[PDB]
Amino acid sequence: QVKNDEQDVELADHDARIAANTKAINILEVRLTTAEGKIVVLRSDVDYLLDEVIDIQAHLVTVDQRLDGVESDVSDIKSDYVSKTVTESQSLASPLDVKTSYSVDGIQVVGARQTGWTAATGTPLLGSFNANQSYTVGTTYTQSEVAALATGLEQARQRILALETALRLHGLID
Amino acid sequence: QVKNDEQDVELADHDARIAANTKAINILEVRLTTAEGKIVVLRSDVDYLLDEVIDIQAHLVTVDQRLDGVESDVSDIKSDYVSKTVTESQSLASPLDVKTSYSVDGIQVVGARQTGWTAATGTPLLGSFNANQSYTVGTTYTQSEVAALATGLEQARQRILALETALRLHGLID
Amino acid sequence: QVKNDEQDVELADHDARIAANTKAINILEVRLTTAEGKIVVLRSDVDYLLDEVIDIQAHLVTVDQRLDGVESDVSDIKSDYVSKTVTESQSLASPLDVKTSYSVDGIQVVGARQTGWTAATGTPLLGSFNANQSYTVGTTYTQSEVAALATGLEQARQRILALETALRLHGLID
Ligand SMILES: [Ca+2]
Ligand SMILES: [Cl-]
Repeated sequence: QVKNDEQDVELADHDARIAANTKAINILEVRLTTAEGKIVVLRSDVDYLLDEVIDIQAHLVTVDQRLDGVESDVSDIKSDYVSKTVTESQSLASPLDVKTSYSVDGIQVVGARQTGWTAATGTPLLGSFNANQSYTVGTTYTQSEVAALATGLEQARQRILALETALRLHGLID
Repeated sequence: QVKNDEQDVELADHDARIAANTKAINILEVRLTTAEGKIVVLRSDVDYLLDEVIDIQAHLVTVDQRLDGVESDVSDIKSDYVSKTVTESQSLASPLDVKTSYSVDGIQVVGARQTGWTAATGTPLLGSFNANQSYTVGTTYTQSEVAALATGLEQARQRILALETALRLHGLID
Repeated sequence: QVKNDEQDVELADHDARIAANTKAINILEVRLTTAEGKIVVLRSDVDYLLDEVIDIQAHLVTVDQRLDGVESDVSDIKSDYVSKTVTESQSLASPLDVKTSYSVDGIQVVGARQTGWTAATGTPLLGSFNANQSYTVGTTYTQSEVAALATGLEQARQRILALETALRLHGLID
């Protein structure tokens, strides 16, 4: 009989210990369930971040491409453009047209083509021209002396023609 | 009899099993504690990352605006600037002033305005001018022939005046 | 003997409950192992992301610097460049060379230097020049009248020289 109370005592002990284990298991289960939930949310956030960074890194590739493009175009303009402050002569590969005038050193040297001219006719003299030729004129009429005047006048008129033709070919006059 | 031999054996069995469960439960507690702690640190890191990515994406929005701005400015300059390498004629909506000279095909055509001129007086001859007019000069004096020289000289001088007037009006001479 | 069956009942209950806890522990172990595994993968992902944002933020500093660079260069070009659409006069600090021609208001005023000229010689007349000077020519030969004609011709020729010299110094003719 009292061998049996000793069995009753241990059964009660086991019962308390089993109940304690059950309670401990339940506490662990809930903690784990809570932890599992947080892992899912962490996974959701991290998957979001991974997708974001992929998008960010792709965007940065585009940004680098756009920067390279604009740096290249700026570089091209820098080497190709006519500057207002550069002192060394600048050359265009094209003709040039402007409004109303061309100036040198703040002073107009060339304006619009001047019209109203009738073009002179004849053969232009581009050859030797002696402007200091003195023409002898005697007390008496000498055909050769007046003929020298005639020759000299014709030379002058053909030189005028040469000058006029030069301006017309340039476009300074009509 | 064999009554209690069998119950004590099972009680000993239960005791060992309860203790085994207890030791296994405790091991789970340690592992779970470590895992819970790692979850806290991960959440801290992910929260940090979430803020970084928000900041980065805001920065990238600004970058795109700035890229838009500079690309637009470059585009406007591109269409508005005078190029040194384009072969087709370029036109300014303004007059132009340069230092010391204008050249065509690498050769100076126009320089600074030349001073020191006294303006000629008279009526410029813009009409017909025959540079090949020949002036007959005979063996003997003929009024009409010498008068033809006078007329031709007056014409020539008035044509010179017309040219000089053109140059002064352009600004090539003062 | 009335009492021992009651122990049989409780022992059976304990056996079932202990077995339930043992299995429950095993189930928790599996869940915990799964969670621990996911935590490791999460850590690898987060560690990757932590390094990524460091690289991205360094990149963004570089981007802002590059944006600063082009914005600065665009700004410099904008103030320095010759514009095709501005209406008010533009000035170059340099000489200018162009291809084939200069035009004003859509019409060519200056072309290439014209060659083939031999320089006229003499003393250029830059002084007073009266183009309306009339030369009297009488019925009979008069030296003073023809001498005045000679004087007028020399003046005309020397004025031509002055004009030609002006054109040559500009570079409009060789
Ligand atoms: Ca018993
Ligand atoms: Cl148990």
